[PDB]
Amino acid sequence: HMERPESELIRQSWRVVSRSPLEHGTVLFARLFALEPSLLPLFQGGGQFSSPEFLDHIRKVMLVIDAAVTNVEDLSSLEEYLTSLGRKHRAVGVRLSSFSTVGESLLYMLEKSLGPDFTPATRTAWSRLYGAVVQAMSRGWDGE
Ligand code: HEM
Repeated sequence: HMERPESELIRQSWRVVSRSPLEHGTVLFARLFALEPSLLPLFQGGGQFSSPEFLDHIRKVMLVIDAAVTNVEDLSSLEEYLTSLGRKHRAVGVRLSSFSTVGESLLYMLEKSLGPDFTPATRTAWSRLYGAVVQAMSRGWDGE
């Protein structure tokens, strides 16, 4: 139940991001790995000593976010998918807490993409949308 003005804040900002999703995705992940560098070895080539490739995984992440934005007014049709996606991440050793770090990284990347256009309402909207995505994913840890 996000109302139209906030929905439109999200849709407009997402269009900006969507001009260059890999570029922006790399910003998100660079911040993520600064906060939680332990995540790196999950990716192909991310270890000092099969696994997803980094840029392909960014495309995937941006496609999930894209589906969330498409469904910003009501995420209900994505719930089963998201729960499944959470299960997948759990199974490979990604802690649920790391999704909070992703959220921080997402807000960072948006701030960088948008500057003053990243209004307080836009930030709050995105926090609520992403929070809802993570809520659905969390079913995967039995950890709602
Ligand atoms: C801490 C952050 C993350 C790490 C370390 C990470 C890691 C991974 C790993 C290791 C896989 C492979 C899973 C497998 O093959 O079974 C994967 C798959 C995937 N991840 Fe992530 N992930 C992260 C966040 C995200 C987020 C936030 C999204 C979406 C919003 C996402 C979307 C995907 C998708 C769509 C797949 C493909 C799943 C499939 O094969 O069906 N990831 N991720």
